Amino acid sequence: SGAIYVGNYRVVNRHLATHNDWANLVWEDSSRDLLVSSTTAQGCDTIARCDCQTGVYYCSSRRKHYPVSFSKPSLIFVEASEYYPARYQSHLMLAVGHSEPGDCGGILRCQHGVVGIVSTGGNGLVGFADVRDLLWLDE
Ligand SMILES: NC(=O)[C@H]1CCCN(C(=O)C2(c3ccnn3C(F)(F)F)CC2)C1
Ligand SMILES: [Zn+2]
Repeated sequence: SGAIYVGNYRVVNRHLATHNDWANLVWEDSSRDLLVSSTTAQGCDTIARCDCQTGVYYCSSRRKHYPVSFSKPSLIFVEASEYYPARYQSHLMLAVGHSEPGDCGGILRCQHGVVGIVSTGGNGLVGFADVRDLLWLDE
């Protein structure tokens, strides 16, 4: 689990969104595994606006932050699970790292701020849903 809290927005994995998230919906995109809801309180996270390919992510199944090299946001096949029909997830970045059910929502960050959240795992791979192109999160 986990979310990004920027301004009056809460960014979560679409597959983990709560009823309150759907009842206060700002934007959602199944192809990206992202959903954004509105918040009453202002958040403290800042979004990175860059093309970094190195950063650090939080892995809840290890209680650890790991430094990683990750690919550029791309259209990558994701295998079927309880949340999606095996398919093509867009704006996804891959790295070598631990990710097991329970880890989605962990933040990936670089020197500029938050880059994205854990969205995939397995195989010593971790996939991140990018948020750097969502410029409206800053206003
Ligand atoms: N974004 C996706 O399509 C996810 C949806 C869940 C399935 N996805 C996964 O990679 C797996 C999974 C199942 C439960 N949790 N996780 C994860 F992400 F933490 F690793 C490994 C099988 C793709
Ligand atoms: Zn950066």
